[PDB]
Amino acid sequence: PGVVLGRDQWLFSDEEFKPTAGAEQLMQENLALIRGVRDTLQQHGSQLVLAIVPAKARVYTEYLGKERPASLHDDLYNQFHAQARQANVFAPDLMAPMEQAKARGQVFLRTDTHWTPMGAEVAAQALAEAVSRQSLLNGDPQAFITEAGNTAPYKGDLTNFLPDPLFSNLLPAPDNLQKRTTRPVDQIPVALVGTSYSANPHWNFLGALQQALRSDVANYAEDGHGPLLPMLKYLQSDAFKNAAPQVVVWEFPERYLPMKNDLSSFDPQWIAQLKNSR
Repeated sequence: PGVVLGRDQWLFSDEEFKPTAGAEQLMQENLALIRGVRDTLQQHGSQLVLAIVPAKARVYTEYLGKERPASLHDDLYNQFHAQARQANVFAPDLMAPMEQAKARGQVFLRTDTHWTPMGAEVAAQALAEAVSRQSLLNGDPQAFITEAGNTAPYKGDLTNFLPDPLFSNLLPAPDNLQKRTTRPVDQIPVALVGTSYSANPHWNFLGALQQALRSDVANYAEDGHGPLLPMLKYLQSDAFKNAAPQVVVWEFPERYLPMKNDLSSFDPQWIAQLKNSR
């Protein structure tokens, strides 16, 4: 796990660049698992809304440096969407609105892998439009208010992969980060599953979803295990088994599709069920 230098003191995850051995079969395998998850949710009466997060390197190509991503990454976002469609998985396009939103300010942090709070809010709004368009939610709307607090420097997660403290003067300038918190005006109908994009309060993706959906949302995202393991954990949970939500939003950044997931802790019989759900 490493970092790639861009222009103007931008940093990227090399996971958005590196080739992966056996990437084709890994993508196949992950898609079969995603499809099995979709079918499992549907069988419990939950609608899956897959949220494919585009790579920072795809959204900010203008800050690419000398190194460019390998060919695997050229059309990964598009192929993920195409395969999700083949699998009858509902996956609203997040790339077009995030790209539109670059004119307003940064939709990703310069020195960090993650979307900015504004970037996450754009994604939440796109997802909420799609949810409304498909009538996936019923129930009385609940109103939420998001308040913007102070802005302060933020050291990005990628800076720690840089080479050594004798060279601290070479580190890129910290990002700036605006605090944003969401509160209600005053069984949960929506569950959120995903990665640090969803688990980390700094990006306020949960709050942005609550506000955009006009619905309470429960967070089952986790930091540091990729997008699949927290979803499998959720499916095995008492929360899901005893109170399946109307909608599950599954945040799944594109770079994880051709990456291996450690399934060693799961029953192979259950893994088999997921892959063979059709």
